[PDB]
Amino acid sequence: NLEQTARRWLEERGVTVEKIAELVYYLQSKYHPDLTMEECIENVNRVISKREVQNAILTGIQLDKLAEDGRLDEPLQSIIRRDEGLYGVDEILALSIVNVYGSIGFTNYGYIDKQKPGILQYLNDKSTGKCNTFLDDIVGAIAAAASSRLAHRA
Amino acid sequence: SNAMSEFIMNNLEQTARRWLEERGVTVEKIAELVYYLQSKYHPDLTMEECIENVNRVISKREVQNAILTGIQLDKLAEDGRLDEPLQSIIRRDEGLYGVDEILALSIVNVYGSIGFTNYGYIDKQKPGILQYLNDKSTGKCNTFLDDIVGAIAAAASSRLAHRA
Amino acid sequence: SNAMSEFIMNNLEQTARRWLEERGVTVEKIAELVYYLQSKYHPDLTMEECIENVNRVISKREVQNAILTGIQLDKLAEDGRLDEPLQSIIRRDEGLYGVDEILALSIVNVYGSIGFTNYGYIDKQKPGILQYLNDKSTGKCNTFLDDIVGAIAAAASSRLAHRA
Amino acid sequence: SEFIMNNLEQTARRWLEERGVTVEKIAELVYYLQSKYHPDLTMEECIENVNRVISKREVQNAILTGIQLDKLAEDGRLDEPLQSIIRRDEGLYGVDEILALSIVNVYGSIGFTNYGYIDKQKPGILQYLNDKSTGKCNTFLDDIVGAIAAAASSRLAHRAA
Repeated sequence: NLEQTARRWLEERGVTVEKIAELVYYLQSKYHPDLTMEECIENVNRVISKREVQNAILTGIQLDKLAEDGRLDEPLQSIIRRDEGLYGVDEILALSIVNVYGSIGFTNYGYIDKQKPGILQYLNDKSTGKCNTFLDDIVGAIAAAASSRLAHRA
Repeated sequence: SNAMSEFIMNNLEQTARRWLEERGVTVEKIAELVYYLQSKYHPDLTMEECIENVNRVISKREVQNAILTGIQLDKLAEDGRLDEPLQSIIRRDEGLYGVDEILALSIVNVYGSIGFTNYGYIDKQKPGILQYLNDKSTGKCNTFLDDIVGAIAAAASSRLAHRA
Repeated sequence: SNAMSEFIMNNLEQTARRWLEERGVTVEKIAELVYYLQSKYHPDLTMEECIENVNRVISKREVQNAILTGIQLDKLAEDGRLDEPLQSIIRRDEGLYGVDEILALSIVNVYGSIGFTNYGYIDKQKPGILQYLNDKSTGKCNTFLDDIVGAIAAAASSRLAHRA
Repeated sequence: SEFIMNNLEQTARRWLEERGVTVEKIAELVYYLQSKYHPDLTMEECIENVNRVISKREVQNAILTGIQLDKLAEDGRLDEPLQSIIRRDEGLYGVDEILALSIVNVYGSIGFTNYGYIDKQKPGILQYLNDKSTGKCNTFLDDIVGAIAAAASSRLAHRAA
């Protein structure tokens, strides 16, 4: 009942196994020019296929939505809502995701977590009124999680 | 905004302490867990000695950030305000849900890898308050809290150790 | 050589197993800990299913890397070939050194945060081989091995659970 | 117990230098990561943070271990196949990633972003350390210095509010 809920929750906000893959493609496009955008997608599918990751996305977005619609007691409400730089509970879940496939993909998550290419740029809410404080972290975390797998099979 | 940011992030300790008290946890009963872990290695160890450390860990934003988020979900899941399937999963406190363990680690790391073993150790032996927080009969949902209470105890011991 | 790299990173498993044997640890013995960790909940648990789970853990590149590294270090500290002060810190299983626990956590994480609490727990009670590995008088350094065997049993444990 | 070992900050420092890395070189990386976010951020400020980090036992522990392996590897004293795996800096071997993340966590999760970032930019000594044709093994020190910078950088943030 999880593998599923995950993707519709992911989609429900505006993220697809597609743009996610567009990211994994960026992290290893230069190193694997010989590869299909489909390849990326399946690693992404396998990342999202593991419980620990799904176990998070729910928790992650649950807070994002819960903060956006703000039923959060203060100052937690404000903290999350303002994607506070000294607040790191989000990056923690992000880490568990990236950690699923091992140490190998850490420097990765940290690069797209700063830079923020593709949809990560969007999810940093360009004032979309929405709160993507956690997903912006779990998303990129899933990407680099896939980058670490993509290499574990090639 | 920029200054409202600083004000908010520098004023979490008091609130984090209150919530703990509001869920049944006392800095002292946590310190009680610290004596349980560090006693053996420290006969001379004082209860006040521990309290100090417990207070030390709690004075950390990373830990507040943890303590707040933890007791936040613990409540919504207790007031059934959470969406499904998160609501039930968290309310049930099932062994396949790990996030309640991912948060506790971030507290434990605050003082290093050394505290890892003690953490899992009291998370199993559930001595002191942990007993009450893991009790599913009380009607209260302590999915996250009994993990962070144990983590805080661990981290305090990790810090106590770094001091000796 | 890149093809040589593939050949190497793809063939670490049995080496990892041998090194464990050379250091006195058998898959069985590790399996026995998984037993201890899960027999109270699955009385009908067969030692076979335990082994199958421990083998699956060790089949992980991650674990293999941790095993080779930690044993390599115990071996070096044992033949006093490390440089001071690392040499004493590892040979004497120094109290504030957590590099061994850091390596273990990478094994535990292989199967999630669930196996964390079990790892710290067993990494305290020190049953089965752990008792030997911790001994401290056999003239053998097992500072890293101790933790990694504990970590594997705990990851195996977590896997067994995820399945049951 | 043999918990005994007091601060190894001074020894950690020497091992770093002896491997061609100064607190100053690491500080420069801290500037490179915070200079842009802080007006008149001074080098003194960078070195402080770098020193605060390097003074933590958690970090020291990582530094001694990481460097130690790098040394044994370039001297060809490890056991095969670990010897080649470490010497060749095998990308699928992540124990060095492990030790580095170790250093990062000493100062929160804010460092994860800079660790990755300076990891790819590879400025300053990171160019020397990452070379691969100096006949020197820096499989571990590489990540370690990148991590030390990240942590100090993270520390510098917390100590700004």
